[PDB]
Amino acid sequence: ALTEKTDIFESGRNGNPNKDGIKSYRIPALLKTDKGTLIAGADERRLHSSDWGDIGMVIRRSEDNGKTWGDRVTITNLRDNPKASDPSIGSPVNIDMVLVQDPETKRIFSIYDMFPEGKGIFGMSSQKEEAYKKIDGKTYQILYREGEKGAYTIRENGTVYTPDGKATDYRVVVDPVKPAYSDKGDLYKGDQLLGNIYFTTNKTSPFRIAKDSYLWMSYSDDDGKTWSAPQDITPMVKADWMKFLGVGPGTGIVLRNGPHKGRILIPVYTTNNVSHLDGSQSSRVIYSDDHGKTWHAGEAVNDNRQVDGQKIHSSTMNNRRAQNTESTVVQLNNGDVKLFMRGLTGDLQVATSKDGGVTWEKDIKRYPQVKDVYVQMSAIHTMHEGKEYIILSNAGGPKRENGMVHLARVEENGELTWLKHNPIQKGEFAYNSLQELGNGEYGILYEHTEKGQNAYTLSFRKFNWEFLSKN
Amino acid sequence: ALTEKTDIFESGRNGNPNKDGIKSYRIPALLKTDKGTLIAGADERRLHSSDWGDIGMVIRRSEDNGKTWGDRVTITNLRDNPKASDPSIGSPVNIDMVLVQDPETKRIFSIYDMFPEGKGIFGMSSQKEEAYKKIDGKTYQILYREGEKGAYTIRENGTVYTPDGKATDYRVVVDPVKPAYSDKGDLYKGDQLLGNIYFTTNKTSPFRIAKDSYLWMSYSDDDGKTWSAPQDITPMVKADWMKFLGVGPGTGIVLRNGPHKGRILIPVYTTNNVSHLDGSQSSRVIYSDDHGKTWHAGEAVNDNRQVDGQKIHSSTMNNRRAQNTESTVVQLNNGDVKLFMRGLTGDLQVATSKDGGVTWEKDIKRYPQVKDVYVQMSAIHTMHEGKEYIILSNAGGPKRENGMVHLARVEENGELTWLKHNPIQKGEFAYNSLQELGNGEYGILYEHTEKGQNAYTLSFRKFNWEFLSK
Ligand SMILES: CC(=O)N[C@H]1[C@H]([C@H](O)[C@H](O)CO)O[C@@](O)(C(=O)O)C[C@@H]1O
Ligand SMILES: CC(=O)N[C@H]1[C@H]([C@H](O)[C@H](O)CO)O[C@@](O)(C(=O)O)C[C@@H]1O
Ligand SMILES: [Cl-]
Ligand SMILES: [Cl-]
Repeated sequence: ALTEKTDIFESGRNGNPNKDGIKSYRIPALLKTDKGTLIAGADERRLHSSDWGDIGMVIRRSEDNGKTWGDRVTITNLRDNPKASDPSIGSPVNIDMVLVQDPETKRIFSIYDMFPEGKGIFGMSSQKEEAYKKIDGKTYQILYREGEKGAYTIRENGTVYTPDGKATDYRVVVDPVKPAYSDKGDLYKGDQLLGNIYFTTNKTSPFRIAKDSYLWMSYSDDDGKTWSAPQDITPMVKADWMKFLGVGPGTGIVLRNGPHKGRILIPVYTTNNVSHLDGSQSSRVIYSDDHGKTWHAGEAVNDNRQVDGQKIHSSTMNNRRAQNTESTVVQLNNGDVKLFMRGLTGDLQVATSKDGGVTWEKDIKRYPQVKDVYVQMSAIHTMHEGKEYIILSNAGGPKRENGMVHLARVEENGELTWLKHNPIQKGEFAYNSLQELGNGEYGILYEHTEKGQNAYTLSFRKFNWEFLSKN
Repeated sequence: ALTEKTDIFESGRNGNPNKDGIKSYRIPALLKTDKGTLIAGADERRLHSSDWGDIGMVIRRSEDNGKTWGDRVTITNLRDNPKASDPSIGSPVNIDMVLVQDPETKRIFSIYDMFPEGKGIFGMSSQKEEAYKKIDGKTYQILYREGEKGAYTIRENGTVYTPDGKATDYRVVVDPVKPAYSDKGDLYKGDQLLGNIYFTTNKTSPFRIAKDSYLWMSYSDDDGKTWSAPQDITPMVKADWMKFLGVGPGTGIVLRNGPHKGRILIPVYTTNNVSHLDGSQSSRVIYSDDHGKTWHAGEAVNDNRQVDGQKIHSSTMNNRRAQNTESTVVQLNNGDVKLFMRGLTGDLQVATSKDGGVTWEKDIKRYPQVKDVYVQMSAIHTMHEGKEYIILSNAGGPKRENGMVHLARVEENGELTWLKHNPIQKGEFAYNSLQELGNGEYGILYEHTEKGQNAYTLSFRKFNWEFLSK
């Protein structure tokens, strides 16, 4: 009814790197594909456990439902700045992934954050730098040149254009060829490699992108075996007011019923320039109705939300306790969308959308039955049998420790009743990603440490319904 | 060389309404049309001199170079909330205009601010309310209903649609017909008038627009005698981050030379939600390249500007001294665009655009030869002999007093060499608008009070080259 842990991504120990040179793994995502393959995603955090540095977006695959796992496949790994004074912050950053498969096209998506070199979400410029320019319908990423105010642009074939629209002899690698696409952003003057547009210190080229928060996507048309080059989806979904825009890591969904069936939903969250991480973190979804081709932002749960008798908006709020951050998303059988959101109330908060995640109902339902120590969670829809349920897993607390699996009945109303709450990992426990495996079995990939392991080792267990019923 | 003043818009005296029941006139705009006509526009501030209340946008015409003047024509006057507890704040507000004529189509444009009922720029809601929604390629204005979270929309024919897209029995007057378009925004159910979508207190109807800052445009195709209904240009130019977006009052320009010849430029300024009016006021222009049909926002002077060693952006800045607000715009013969901006440095701040006002060069030039007491100004291009010059008019100081006309020579590289500084009005002097008349003589419509007049009475004077040259 509950297996022993199988370590999928093993961290080093006692502050040293592991055999592969990697100190740390974080941020699990678990996906069961149509071929019944399991894909386990993670941040490969080479130098340290923090939310920056040299981080690879990696997966392993299991073709026997979680028993054995293949070699690490690197989706994206941007090259470090070799001239960086501090290598700990000396790399363009990718962090936090969401996995989802399109049930129709079979195409698998990994959506993840990107930052240029520096400290990620803790190292964003205090003043806005414009990141994109629309020139005659077409949107181009801007480049800033050493000692100049104007916006250069990256146009077709990566040709750098001057602020007043003349081709230069500078080229950006927009179609990277190297393993894990480490050549992405490389800046050339004709045939000479000069540097990289994602480097921000001790640069050997004239050009850098805006110091901002970006959102990238890579896909696989062969069950996770190979991956496309990164697609920059930021300009489709990020408004000019948004400071940070990033994924709520884990596994996204495709809507299975209602008038929006087929819609891909990816949890994200933003901050604003009024209060940033202190009081503006706000959950929402981005979505696609054309099988991952184009993406749109839905509204935030916090948009026109009533809080302490006054209305807030995600773009302007400064309310620590009204924040909702990383979230996990589930569609019910009655068409509704539930968003379970990390937050600061000490218990679970849940928003409901009736239009397929575009807008959210007036009230956030809180559930004191499920604690929330302010850490990521995952939740999936399950049938048993045929009564409707939701499985949710997160830290039991008091801190990031004692991993719990929670079971709720979904009432024919759309309401939820919490029934059973079962420990699944004693000791350290943080992020996790649940999946349905079939025949009453469920998989979980999660963050844990023991015997001096660096934060974190990512381990996998299976369980069945009998595990869930314990009281 | 300098005529005595002709009062064009007369304010009340001693805190009382004038003979028309108007306490105050503010915010001159002066427009010399193709026909020779002078159009003097103003805020007609009925109840008090403050930046809110019951205000009409009004003009008077002169066909004899300012000697005689016709009757006031009211461009727009939104009706007051008849149920407001405090009438001094109980009206939807129009405030601050910019006039300009298209030299090709001859169309005259009045661009001005609009707020729903309340205290204008001084009563803006702390949190964002989204004002517009795009649905299937179309942008619709949003309505909010008491007790509901979702966005109603004003669609085709003014029919109100529910958050989820059904027609209701409600409709808005989107094509107003009453004098001064005082019916604009009226909320009907069937043929029963219920209230107004611009009303924000003691409402008799279920619906209101977002409490935000809007930009409206009305146009004349008959030398300013009659005017179109207001056109809401906000969604074309206002980004989601902007809090306030409003005009820099006076008279805008059409570019006469260079790659962008024919571009209509209108000075505006924004605030942001980080620091609002304390640290974010930022000049820029909006513009039209198709004769005022569609409008675009240029970048702010403050966008990627270096201030005390550090880059700022108009959307994120919190810097009182690096603010720039109302401005006046001039195109030089070499094609450069100069923007003279009201600021907090004591002297004249000037920005330069090399691309027809879309982006601005890295330095703001300060000219200590011209004092700025933090008050609006106007400035125009003029050819004499013909050498290229700029005339700028504002207050000399130390307060809003002693009006000046300034002459600068514009050098081939666009640098300004200030030649002459001649006083034009003793005591009270605030906003003003300059025009070229022809000989050349030069007109100035300005704010000034004497003899217990309420702020302000708006008076007109002519002056010629030899007055400037003193
Ligand atoms: C992009 C990014 O930084 N993601 C990280 C977030 C954010 O820092 C917080 O959500 C900010 O509130 O949280 C973690 O630090 C955490 O709680 O373990 C890890 C995660 O990778
Ligand atoms: C829309 C509006 O309120 N306009 C008004 C401005 C602004 O309040 C300030 O520029 C804000 O900083 O200032 C005046 O009061 C002024 O200085 O005489 C008059 C003007 O009509
Ligand atoms: Cl570089
Ligand atoms: Cl009403």
